Amino acid sequence: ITDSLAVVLQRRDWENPGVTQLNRLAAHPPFASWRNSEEARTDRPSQQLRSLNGEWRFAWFPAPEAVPESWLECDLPEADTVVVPSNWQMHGYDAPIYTVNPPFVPTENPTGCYSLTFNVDESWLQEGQTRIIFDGVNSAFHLWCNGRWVGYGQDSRLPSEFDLSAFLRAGENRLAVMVLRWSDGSYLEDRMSGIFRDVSLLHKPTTQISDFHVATRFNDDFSRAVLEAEVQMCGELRDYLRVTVSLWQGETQVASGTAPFGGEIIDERGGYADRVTLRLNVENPKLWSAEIPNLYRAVVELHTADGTLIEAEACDVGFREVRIENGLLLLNGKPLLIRGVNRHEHHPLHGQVMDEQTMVQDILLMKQNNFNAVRCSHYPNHPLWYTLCDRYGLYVVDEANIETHGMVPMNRLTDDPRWLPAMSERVTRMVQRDRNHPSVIIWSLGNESGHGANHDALYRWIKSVDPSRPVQYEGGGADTTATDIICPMYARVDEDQPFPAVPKWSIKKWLSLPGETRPLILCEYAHAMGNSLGGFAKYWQAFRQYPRLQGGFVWDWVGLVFADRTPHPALTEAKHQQQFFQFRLSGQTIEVTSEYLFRHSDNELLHWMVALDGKPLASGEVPLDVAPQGKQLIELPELPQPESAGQLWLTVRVVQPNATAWSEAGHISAWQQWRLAENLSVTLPAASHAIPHLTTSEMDFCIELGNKRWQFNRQSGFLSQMWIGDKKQLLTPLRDQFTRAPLDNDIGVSEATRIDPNAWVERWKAAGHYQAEAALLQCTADTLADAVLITTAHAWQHQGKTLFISRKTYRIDGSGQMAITVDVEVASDTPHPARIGLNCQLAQVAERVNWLGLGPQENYPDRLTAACFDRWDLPLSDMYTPYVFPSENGLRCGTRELNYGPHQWRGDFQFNISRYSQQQLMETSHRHLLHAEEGTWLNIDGFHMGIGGDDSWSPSVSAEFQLSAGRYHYQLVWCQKG
Amino acid sequence: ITDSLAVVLQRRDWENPGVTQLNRLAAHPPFASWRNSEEARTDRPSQQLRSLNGEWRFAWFPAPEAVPESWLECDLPEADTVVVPSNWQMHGYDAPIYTVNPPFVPTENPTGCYSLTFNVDESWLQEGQTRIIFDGVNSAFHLWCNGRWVGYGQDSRLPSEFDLSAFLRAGENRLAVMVLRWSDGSYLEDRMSGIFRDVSLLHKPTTQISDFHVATRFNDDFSRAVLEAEVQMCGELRDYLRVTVSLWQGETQVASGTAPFGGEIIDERGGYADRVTLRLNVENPKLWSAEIPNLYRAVVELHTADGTLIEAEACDVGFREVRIENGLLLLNGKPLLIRGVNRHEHHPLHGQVMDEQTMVQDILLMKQNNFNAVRCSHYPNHPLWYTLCDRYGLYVVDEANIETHGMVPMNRLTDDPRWLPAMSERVTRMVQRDRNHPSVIIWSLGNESGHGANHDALYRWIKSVDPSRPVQYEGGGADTTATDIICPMYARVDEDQPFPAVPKWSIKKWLSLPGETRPLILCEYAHAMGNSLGGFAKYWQAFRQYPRLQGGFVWDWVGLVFADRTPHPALTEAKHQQQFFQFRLSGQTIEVTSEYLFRHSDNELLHWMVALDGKPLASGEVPLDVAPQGKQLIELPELPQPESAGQLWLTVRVVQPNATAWSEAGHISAWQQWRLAENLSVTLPAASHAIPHLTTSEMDFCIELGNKRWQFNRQSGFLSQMWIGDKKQLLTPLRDQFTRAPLDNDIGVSEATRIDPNAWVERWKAAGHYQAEAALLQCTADTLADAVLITTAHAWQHQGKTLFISRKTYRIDGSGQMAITVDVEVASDTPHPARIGLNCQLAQVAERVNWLGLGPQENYPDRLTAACFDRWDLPLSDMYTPYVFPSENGLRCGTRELNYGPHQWRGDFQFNISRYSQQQLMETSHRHLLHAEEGTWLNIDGFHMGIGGDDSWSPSVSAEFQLSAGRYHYQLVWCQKG
Repeated sequence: ITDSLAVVLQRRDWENPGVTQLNRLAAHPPFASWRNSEEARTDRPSQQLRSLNGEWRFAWFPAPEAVPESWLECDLPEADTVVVPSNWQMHGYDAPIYTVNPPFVPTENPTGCYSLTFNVDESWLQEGQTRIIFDGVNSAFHLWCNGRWVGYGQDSRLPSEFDLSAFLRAGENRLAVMVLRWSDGSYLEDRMSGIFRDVSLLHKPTTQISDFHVATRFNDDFSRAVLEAEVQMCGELRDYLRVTVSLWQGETQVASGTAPFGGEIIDERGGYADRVTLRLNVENPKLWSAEIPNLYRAVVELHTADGTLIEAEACDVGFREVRIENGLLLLNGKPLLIRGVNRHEHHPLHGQVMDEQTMVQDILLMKQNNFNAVRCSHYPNHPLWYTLCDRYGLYVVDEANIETHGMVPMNRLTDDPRWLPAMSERVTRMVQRDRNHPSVIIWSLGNESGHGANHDALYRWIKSVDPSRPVQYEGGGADTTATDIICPMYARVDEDQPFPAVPKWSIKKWLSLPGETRPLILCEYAHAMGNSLGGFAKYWQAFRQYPRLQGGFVWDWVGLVFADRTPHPALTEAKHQQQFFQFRLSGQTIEVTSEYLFRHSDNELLHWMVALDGKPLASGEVPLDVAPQGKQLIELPELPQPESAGQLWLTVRVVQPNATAWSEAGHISAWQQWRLAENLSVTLPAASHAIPHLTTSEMDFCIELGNKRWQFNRQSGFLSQMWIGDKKQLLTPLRDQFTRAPLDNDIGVSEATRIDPNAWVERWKAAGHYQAEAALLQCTADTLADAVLITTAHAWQHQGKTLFISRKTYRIDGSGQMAITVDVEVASDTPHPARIGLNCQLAQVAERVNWLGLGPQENYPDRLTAACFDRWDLPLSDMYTPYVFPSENGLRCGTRELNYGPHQWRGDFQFNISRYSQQQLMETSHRHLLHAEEGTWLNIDGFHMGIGGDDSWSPSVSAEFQLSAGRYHYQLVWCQKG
Repeated sequence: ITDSLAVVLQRRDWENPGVTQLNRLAAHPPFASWRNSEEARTDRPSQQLRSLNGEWRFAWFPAPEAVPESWLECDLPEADTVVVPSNWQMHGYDAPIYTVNPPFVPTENPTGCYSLTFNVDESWLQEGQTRIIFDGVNSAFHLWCNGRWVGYGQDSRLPSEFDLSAFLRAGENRLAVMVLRWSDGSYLEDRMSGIFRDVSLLHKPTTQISDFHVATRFNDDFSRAVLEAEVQMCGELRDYLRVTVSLWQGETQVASGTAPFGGEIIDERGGYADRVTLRLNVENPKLWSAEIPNLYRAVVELHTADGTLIEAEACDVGFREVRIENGLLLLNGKPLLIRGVNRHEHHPLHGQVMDEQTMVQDILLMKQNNFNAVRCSHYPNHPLWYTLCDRYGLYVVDEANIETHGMVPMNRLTDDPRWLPAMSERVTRMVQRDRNHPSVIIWSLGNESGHGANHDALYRWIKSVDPSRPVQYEGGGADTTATDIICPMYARVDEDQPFPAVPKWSIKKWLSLPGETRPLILCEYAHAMGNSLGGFAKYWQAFRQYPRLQGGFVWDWVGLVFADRTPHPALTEAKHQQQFFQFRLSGQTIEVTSEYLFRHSDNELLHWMVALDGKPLASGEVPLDVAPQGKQLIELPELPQPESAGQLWLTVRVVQPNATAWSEAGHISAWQQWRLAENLSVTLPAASHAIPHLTTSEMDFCIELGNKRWQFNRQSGFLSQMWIGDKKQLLTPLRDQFTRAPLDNDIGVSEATRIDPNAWVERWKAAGHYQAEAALLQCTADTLADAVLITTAHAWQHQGKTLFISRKTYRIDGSGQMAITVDVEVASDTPHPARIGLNCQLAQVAERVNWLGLGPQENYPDRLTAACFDRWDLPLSDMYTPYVFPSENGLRCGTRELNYGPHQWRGDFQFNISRYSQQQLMETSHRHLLHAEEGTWLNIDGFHMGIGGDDSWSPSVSAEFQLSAGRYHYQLVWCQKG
């Protein structure tokens, strides 16, 4: 018959861009079909919305032409039971991976056959309309109900609704869903097939609310608002039908309106008889923002003239105005600063199935790290996400599910009018679904699809239908006519990237180009792959200095956190750079500037502390009373002035004494540190009575002082062994190190098969930095009046070229201390080294690492503003960052003192300490393959290269963070317990 | 199987707005696939383009579900042979007439089943691609080739192409076309189904030119041009493929360019490898316009690197620039004045099948009547029409086939995103087909569809794809954001029509509204239904006075001409109002201003003539040498100054001594007449010796003078009979007439079932003008010294109210002359009468009508500027205008003398003379039902109402042309041969 798979799978609707759906209902805001208005007001669950999530029968087939006809009537015997909201590649049916003919898809199209057997009660079948809703099905699908074909759907990321009234019988019914892995829609979504979102049954009355959308208008000072609500009905029009729209703040009704159906005259033929526009006046409305997410409840009742209710719908309403004025994006008349992050829908252990608790955890983490905006990365999200962003407060950019980055002209589809219908569906249905949410402030036309005329047409469509929101689009150079905002991807603060026909100007230069008036917000910046986010403070200095630089979205929230939502160290950096209080020090006065636009600092307390080399001396706490965008002066008490040598540090932090909806009591939101005053140590070490004794064989230099011994290998010139009593302290000799295990930013997109030679790791490998051999040049050993002096000279050579020369002096005096001075010259023509330091493997393993230096968390020369100077004590495992792909990690900069076991190192250095060598980190592909080595590897660097982070496919370490000086000096004193 | 009608007619693609085609090829400019470039250059017929027009088998079925399956393989036995380019309602299968559920169409859908059996030669099947082209199929159709389903098509007014390569066999093949009368596309085309355009087979090579479009760029003074030609290939790309674009003026090549494939970089992924853009420099190009349609020939050759040609295409190229600047529409830098007309595709006797000769005849007639622009009324035309407009010179507005005027919100579909794909197809495919034509200067988004967001989206699409042409759209008030031109329908010169939400301002007021900067061109004005076009001169006075009033398109070319292309009298008016030479008189000097923008008057000769009461006295001829938009002064020779009584008239006309492509030698293009000087007649009639003798019975007054007798009925008061010798001269008594047979403008849209009371005919009927009865009040008869005086008074009364009073004097002197003075008073509260005159039925029928008065053609008080004062002699049949719906017709205004048979009437009057009474014209629905009456009906009016013409659904007669004075006087002398 006509419902057999032979007839249905004959036109190949999945290989036709002109067919994106069959028998699919219109798009609309989410509906519950409440039959009592009190349940709609309180958002209570509706008896008319029945979830079909749960156990479904599933079968897998290589191609759609391999499914038996009997599947249409009876479930297959070998079918496996699954939970329908899921991806079938989470169960071992076909292999998904991360990674040609625009209309055609491969003939071997993996096919999932879902089926459900369910009861429909008689009341639903007696009257009204029953529909099935698929919140998301990846690629395309065909639907059968009790063996009769219903319809066809595409656009995985938006709901597909089908009228099931004529197909449902009494009692048991069977739904059969054939889901294809690829369709023509895959060319706009350029894996992970299946029914990955919720499946529901909705019952509406015969006459019903078919649509409704709300808008807010304000006077000049936002003290008066008009809420306009347009309501569309479908069904049989009657003269007694009424629509009431009521606005509620809590349990208190603030406005209400009622009217029959029939709108104003639109043109010569009249108006809409099935539509009604109600206008509600709200005096002194509580405005919505991310800082204070004030919400109202709008209840729309379709009833009769006498008063019996037919059906009620409801939504949350936020009174807020978004507009671009004089080149500035304003919310409620104030210039926004977007502390945004890009976020994909990725469950920690369920693929693309997003549940409520994961969303709440993510929102809490983002708000706790000073994010106020989120970008729906390249497709519309679960509808619950927008509700949660309304309720907690987060600016949302809603993005159409259009992504054609694989195209070689890259606008081949988006400049073709034959693809205009498919793109128009993906834009219009998203706008029709999500236009009522106050959190959504910007529409995005999609991601990386070039710039065609379809983009301009859809941009103009959105501007006509919804003028309340700006439209942004990155594509064709991030500044085309299809965007209201210049929205570059990974443009840099100061350095231009003049690519042909799509240059990435520096954002400062981009703002001032001839004729350019628009605000700039980066849709993607600060790529967080691996050990990254160097140079973030430069971006935020630019954001705060330039009015039309209004922020951006950091790429990949999850990423800034691990899959289990464990935070990356760079997240701390972001939290510090995006904090809402800026601090200035002048003498003994702290100026606190609030970066809040709307809220007073009513839950803020300023704690301060003064410390000398990590030892606290004075502290206090001052309540903050700062108006939005205002300033508060805090005069400090007379600060201590110690006579003891050391450096005075003043730390201030902002604490929230009370808990909020998103933070616990005592939450730290902002902080800052200053150097107050330094006293230089002029006290001399008291002269010792003993003198270290030197013994010289041809093999080694041996120095003895009490129970301590130092042995230098004369063949190699390096300190080879150390003895306390009779215990050897070293496993590997202390030797110079100029390389690091490459980071994701060092590697770039360089591949073993496809080498990119501009990458840092490629330049280091070609120069022979990893294969350079140390050759001893001079070695002298002398006894002074009160010490022993060892001097050595080493040259590192590769293929006849000297890359580095290291000259070192070792002074061992009568107190047991060993001072090491290192002077290194680097050839100007070799690539700048990743580091200049010393490396050794300590024989003993200790539980704790103590250090007077910067920060508790890993910090680097170009990512260290969020670290504070103090005395830190951590477990050894806390000194290693478990990046998925192993690399150099765990460095602590600005370190004056390091204590590990019985060993102390003093000076001015960076260090990392771990159980993994740089060699093992380089040669291990995944972090689970790492194995702890016998002792502790210590890397003490005098100098270290920046890590970059602007992007991960080109060098991004700024010149001020490269080791280009050519000559380098450092000193470190090594002592033991005594 | 899957090709059976059961499977194919199951998804009901004709009831789904989301399916407008299946397996349809892309849109492109017309292709011939020439295999030798010399044939492409000379536009010789191509052997690769084979017409399938001719004899086809046809069957008719009530519904698509009534067609037998056997039709798919064998032709039906009862099938009738027809010519395929035709409408099947021209053969009696279902009834077409002139005159609910947006997706659904009636289930009783009349279905035409066409079939063709044809030979395909082996060479086409060996290699290459063979496609079938349907230039037009009304509504929707399904296609089968040799029993296998090919595809589905909609959008009747654009070609549908299908690849037939896999379906064609050797020798005989059968095509089966199922054409439905209605589809969802009918909601955008709101009859006359069938295959009404040409059907062709096109053979292209395996690698082929798939697209090409040309653009012209100019410097500031148009002395240098760059022709940019973008060429798109489809097929297998090779490194030796080359594209050559050559430009030819006649047989002389002016430019040429060659390049391999591969365009410039468009974005990060590169450019188009299958596209090439060639730039050609043309120095001092001959510019295209309607006045001088200079054309070049562009030949595009796809060949190899060695030189063998693969395939050639060609087009005509016009170098011209269209832009809107400072609110003015400029062509080649000059402000256009659009002398336009709306033209439907309507064959005189073949329905909607348009052939070449009809197009050429229409273009010649339009150019001969001073039209320079044509509007494709509501759909794209036959592709040959645009070529003919390129070659002869006519500005063309190309309109999308979108028309939803039946919708009750009237933007219900065009504001719905679910209808955006269907509308986008109709716009994009038209632009893709017609963008290379120089005649097309404006894109139109459609007709009467309200204003939705789809209109804005498609407007922006056109502006992105083709910035070389302005986009206009009437809908939602004719001044929305979806139009570059204010393009009202039937807006008036001075009177506003403030409708709710779509006001029709006066065009003068519309121009100056706050914030309005755009030019105004009426897409429809001067409705020409029936006896119409009154007030046209007001429109053209406004056009010439106001710079931003740049003309308009007169509604319905065919209409301004009858179906057989016989011209309406108002066409003359249009020709006079749109003439390109304006004339001013000052003393004896004529100032001639040229309205041409580009051409010198090199084929123009000014003839002049001076006449006294139609008797010529002096004439001459002066060559015209006028620069574009310049002036020429012509001093007249010493004009005659007669002493004889009469009025001197100066007539000038512009003659084209040489023939053109569109006009014959001696063509008259412009003319003008002035009154020079009048001499009043002060000579007295010599006193007569005889005196008319009066005899008075109670029944009548009888007056005798020689052989002449006049008899007045004393019961009625009217002159009842006249005798010359013994022959009665009258059949109906000479009586006052205040009514006329209503015109289409008098009736409006008033209907017998649906009466519109504001219409003029309704107001006259309600007032009793047609039923008013004359009642004699006074009647006196006296004998003077040398005459007889009859005085009568009549009152016209209806339901107790006196509407008109007529007082008349009759003076019969000794020369046989009868002077009649008429004084009429009209009640101020009755509607103003259509006329005030006398009416009689003359007993004799004469061959000719002679008159000293205005014009040879029918002219009216508000349509008479094109009539000239002279002595005119016409046959009686020339005095009747055969309007399809009979009405008042044939009036000649400004008439001083009228001669008919032996009768002469002198004075200052209007008249019409015919064989049909006003009563018969009123009571006859169609002109073929009219029958000539016994004698001649003469209507001599002292005063006549204007006819209107601004529209035909509301009163449009201006107040200066209504008979509102309340009192009226006229005089007429009636004499006979003597």
